[PDB]
Amino acid sequence: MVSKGEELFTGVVPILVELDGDVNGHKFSVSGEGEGDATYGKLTLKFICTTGKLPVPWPTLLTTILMCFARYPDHMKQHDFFKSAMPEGYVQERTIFFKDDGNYKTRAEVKFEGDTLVNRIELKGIDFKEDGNILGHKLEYNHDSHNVYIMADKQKNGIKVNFKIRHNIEDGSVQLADHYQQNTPIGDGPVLLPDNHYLSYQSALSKDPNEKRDHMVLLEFVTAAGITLGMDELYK
Repeated sequence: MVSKGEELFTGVVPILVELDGDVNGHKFSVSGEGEGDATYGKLTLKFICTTGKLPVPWPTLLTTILMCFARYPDHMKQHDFFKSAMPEGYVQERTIFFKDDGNYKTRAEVKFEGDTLVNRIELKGIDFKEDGNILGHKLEYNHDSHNVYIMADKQKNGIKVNFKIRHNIEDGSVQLADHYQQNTPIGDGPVLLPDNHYLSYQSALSKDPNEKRDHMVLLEFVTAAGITLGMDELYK
């Protein structure tokens, strides 16, 4: 018996992910599994495209396929909406706009199913260019660090999250992916509505040398941080 959602995260927690996607009419499914440890801010995951070849590059789906595993420092624990919503979970919705290309729209439920944290997702991608960086597979197999900005959404009893991912293209250029995100509790009980803050993300993408299916091995590190007010030198 636990009083607060955060109590469910003192140790290692198994994770399952299941994603059904449809990008420019190309349908696919991805199944993932691994574990997360919020005391360390770590998630380790392996994803398989169970339907065959993935029609888009793995890094484009990375953000879509569990912010509840963030390490929030002691002095910020009152701002952890994600764990507070557990075990009932939250809905996580995004639109992702790839600059000069198509967009993904996603809806996910992240909740406990028995002892396991499960992220179930639907994704629809439309308006992609056949010879663009996404359908043309021109992205590098990496995903650089990014700080994602979170503000409370009082009326929805949830949060809004905006950030812009800079995907690396093989020719040295960047493909921008503007993310607009919202999270709302599934349950009706009180959740923590956070002051504005960041989650700092890192991602490391690899391959399993014994795996012949289309797949991605993913390690994430995520830690919460506060904000500093930037000042132009003029004002210092």
